[PDB]
Amino acid sequence: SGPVPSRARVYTDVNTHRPREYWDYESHVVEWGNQDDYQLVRKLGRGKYSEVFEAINITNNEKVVVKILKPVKKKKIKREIKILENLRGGPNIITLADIVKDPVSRTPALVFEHVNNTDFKQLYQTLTDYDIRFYMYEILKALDYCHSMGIMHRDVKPHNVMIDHEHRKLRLIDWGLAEFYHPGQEYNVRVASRYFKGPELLVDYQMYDYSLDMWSLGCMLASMIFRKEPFFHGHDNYDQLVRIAKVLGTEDLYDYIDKYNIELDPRFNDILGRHSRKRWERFVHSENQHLVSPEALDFLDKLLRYDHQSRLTAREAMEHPYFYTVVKDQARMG
Ligand SMILES: C=Cc1cc(O)cc2nc(-c3ccc(O)c(F)c3)oc12
Repeated sequence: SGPVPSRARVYTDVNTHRPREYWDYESHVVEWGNQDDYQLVRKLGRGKYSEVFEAINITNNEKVVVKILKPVKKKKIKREIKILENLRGGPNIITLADIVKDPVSRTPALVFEHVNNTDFKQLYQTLTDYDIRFYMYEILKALDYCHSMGIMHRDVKPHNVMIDHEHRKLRLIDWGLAEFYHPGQEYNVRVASRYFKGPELLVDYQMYDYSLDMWSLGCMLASMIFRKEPFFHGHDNYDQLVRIAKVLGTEDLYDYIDKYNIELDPRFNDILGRHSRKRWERFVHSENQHLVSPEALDFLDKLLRYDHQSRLTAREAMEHPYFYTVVKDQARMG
């Protein structure tokens, strides 16, 4: 027999209770505008699925960002668009302003609100203890929201968090890998970027959920507090699990595999070995100790579990003592 099934422990059925068209994105009709409404100013960045440009809307002279999509299935473009429309106006969610095609090339492009500066990777190795907590809290708002709206991001990583440090503002971007959660659905495990892939993805357990994003978040938190980028530095997908196993231990890994009756790719037979679960103090040194606290380690420990079911939810994470000061400072300002 095969793998034991799994269900999300929160927001399990939110898509089921919705009208069909909320999640049945293949049926969504897209009104394509004219890219000549926009003049490209400069290239901001590039990816596997898109190139991103600063641009001007010539009709009202506003600054925007244009994300020209690399060729993918129509289905996937509809998926990203529907998800962006569904989450529009949600906390710390990038705002879609328009959808266009170049009239010559016919290449599809998404147009977003202009967001001020850095990708998170440029500063997240030089933030204060408080700022790590502050921005982590802001990310959790986005994740709790999108999970509550029946959506998993599936590519949480520093490049996909845009911070305006001047205005203390954050947006979660690049919803191109996001999907609707449906209980019992088996998902593609070729998602997320290598260093942020959850064990479920690495061992090919397909019946995953929102909790995937919480592992990714844990990887980010660990790189920031211990200043080791990335925290789990694998050479490939198999070695990525080995790197995790050398920290989290092999006992919990093999219990995870047994619990869900997962069939391990034979490649893993020799390389996983036998490793203890390491205490977090092993990663604490002079330069990083000001970012590490008992609260930080307790929080981190509760994100980074093999068993997706054992990880904190976004709302549970937000209620952790690590955030108590952030929370009280926020009720102060109003
Ligand atoms: C990459 C640099 C970059 C810089 C910047 O100041 C704003 C940006 N906004 C995007 C963006 C928004 C939504 C997406 O879905 C996406 F993929 C990218 O990338 C940006």
